[PDB]
Amino acid sequence: EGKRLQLSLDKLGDWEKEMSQVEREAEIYRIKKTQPMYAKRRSILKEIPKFWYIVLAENDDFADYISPDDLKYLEYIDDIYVYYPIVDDEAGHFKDFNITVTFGKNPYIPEQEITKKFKIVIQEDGDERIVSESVEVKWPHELSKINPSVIKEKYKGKDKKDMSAKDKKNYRLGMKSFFSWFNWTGEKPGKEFRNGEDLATLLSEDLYLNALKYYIIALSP
Amino acid sequence: KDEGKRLQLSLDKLGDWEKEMSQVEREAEIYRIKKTQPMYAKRRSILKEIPKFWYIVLAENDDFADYISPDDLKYLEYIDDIYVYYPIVDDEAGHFKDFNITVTFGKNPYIPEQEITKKFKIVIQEDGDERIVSESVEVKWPHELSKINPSVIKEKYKGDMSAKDKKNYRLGMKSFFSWFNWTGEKPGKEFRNGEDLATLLSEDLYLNALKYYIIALSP
Ligand SMILES: [Cl-]
Ligand SMILES: [Cl-]
Ligand code: NA
Ligand code: NA
Ligand code: NA
Repeated sequence: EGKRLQLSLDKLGDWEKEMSQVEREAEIYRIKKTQPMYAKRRSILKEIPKFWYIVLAENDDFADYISPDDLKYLEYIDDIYVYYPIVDDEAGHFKDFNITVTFGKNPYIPEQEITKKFKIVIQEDGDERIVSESVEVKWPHELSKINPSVIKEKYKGKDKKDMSAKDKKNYRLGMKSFFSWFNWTGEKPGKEFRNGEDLATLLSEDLYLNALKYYIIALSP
Repeated sequence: KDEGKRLQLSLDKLGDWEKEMSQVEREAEIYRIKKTQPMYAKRRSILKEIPKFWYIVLAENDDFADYISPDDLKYLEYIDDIYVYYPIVDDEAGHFKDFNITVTFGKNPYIPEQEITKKFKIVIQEDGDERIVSESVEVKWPHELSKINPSVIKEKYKGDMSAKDKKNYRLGMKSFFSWFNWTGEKPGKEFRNGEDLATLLSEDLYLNALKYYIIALSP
C-alpha cells in the first residue's frame, strides 16, 4: 500500500549515510595520494627565486585582500604550502587544511615559518564554515607602529572608542594589513581581518594549485 | 646565465611532475568511480521501488525542460528507472570518462516498454582537449510522434522535402527522442547540445535525484 514509500525512504536514508561514508573514504584516498606530489612540488618550487612573490603580485584577487604597502615585504616569501591533516589524523574533517608561509632572510621582515590551521565547522543552518586559530607573526619592523596587537595592549580595557586619533588610524591600517590575517579566527565578526576565509580559500585552492600558470603568465608578453 | 639554466631545469622538473600528477589524479578518480558505482546500483534497486520517482525529478527540474520539446514531457511520466554506468570499472575500455546511460520505460499505453542504453566516449582533441561522442541507438518512439520521426522522413525521401514533411523533420530534430541519434561529429545537422544533456543527466540530475525529488514534493 503506502507504507512501501516509507520503507523505501528509510532505505534511502540509510543508503545516503553509507554513501557519505564511501565518498569520504574515496576523497581521503585522493588526498593521501596527492599530498606527497605537492610535497615534491614544494621542494621543486623552493629552487625558483621569488616565485611566490611573482605569483602573488600578479594576482588581482590576492591584491584585493591586502594593502599596497604590504606587497614590498611579500617579496621575501620562500614557500607557501598547503597540508591536509586528514592524511595523518584520519579522525576529523577531511577538508581541514593548514597553510604555511615561510619568510627568508632579509633586512625588512624577520625570517620565520608560520603555519596557520583552518578547520571546517558545520553551521546549524546546513552549510560549511571555515574557522581558524590565531598564529603569532613577527611583523615587518617598519609596520610595528600599526600592529593592532601592540595598540590593543597599550589600550588595555580602556574604551574601544577613546583612543587617540593617531592610534585609531594606525589600528585601522593594521587591521587592513595582510599580517593581521594571521590573527583571523572567524568567530569574532566585525572585529577581525576582513574576509579571512575568502583569502584562505584563495591561497589554498587557486593560487597554490595554479601557481605555475600565474608565474608563466607573469613572465610572458 | 647563472640562474637561467637553473630556471629552465626547474621548469623541466615541473613538467615531469605535472605529467606524473595527472597520472596520479587519473588513478584516484578511477578508484572513486569503482567505489561509488555499486552504491548507485543499490540506489537504483531502491528507486525502482518508488513509483514515478524519475518523472517527478525530471518534470520539476527547469534545466532539463529547456533541452527538450514540451510535448515530450507527457511521455516522461512513464520512466521508472534511469541509470549511469562507467565502463572504466571492468574493461579499461577507452578514456576513463566514458559512460553509459540506461533509461527504462514502464507500463503505459503511449510508448512501448523498453530499455535504452546510450554509450558516450571521450576523444582526445588534437590540441590536448577532450570531446564527447556517442553512437546512434535505435529507439521505439511514442506512437503519436512517428509522423515527425526524422528517420522515417529521411527514409521516405531517400533520393527537397514537402512543407509538412520538412516542418515535421524540424519538429522531430528538436524532440527529446532524437537525442538518442546524437553522435557529436555531425555539427548543425544533429540534435542540439546533446553532450550538455548527457552531462546533465549523468552528473546533476542523476547524482542529486533525491534532493530534487524532495524539493518537488515541498511547498
Ligand atoms: Cl587537494
Ligand atoms: Cl582538496
Ligand atoms: Na525548450
Ligand atoms: Na554529489
Ligand atoms: Na515546490
